[PDB]
Amino acid sequence: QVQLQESGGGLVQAGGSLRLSCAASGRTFSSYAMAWFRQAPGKEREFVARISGVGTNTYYTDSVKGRVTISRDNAKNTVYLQMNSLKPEDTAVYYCAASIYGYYSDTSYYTRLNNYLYWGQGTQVTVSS
Repeated sequence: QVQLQESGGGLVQAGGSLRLSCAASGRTFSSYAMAWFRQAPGKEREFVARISGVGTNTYYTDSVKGRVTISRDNAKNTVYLQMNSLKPEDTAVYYCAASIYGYYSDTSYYTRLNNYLYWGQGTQVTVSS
């Protein structure tokens, strides 16, 4: 058995900063994959990051490399992201969810709605000027 929690979620204007996090309780996170997705208005949904509970073969968006911080801990089973100088292209709803897994090259093998143990609680980002 595991529990999930979400924090830091909020809406901040252009040139400001935003910090996002997901946390899990229990020691079996090595069989629960976290996945991050983005919904931009007028477009289809896209993937952002693929988080593996064993600490191996993780994926993330390279377009923000060195502009954001990404922190992950397999002892605590927690995830923290930090973002600075927000822009109009960041205007979206972000989602995080956790599903039962063993190993992957893509979270699409474990993105079934029955295999997600916990999902929703998305963060909308409202940008101005």
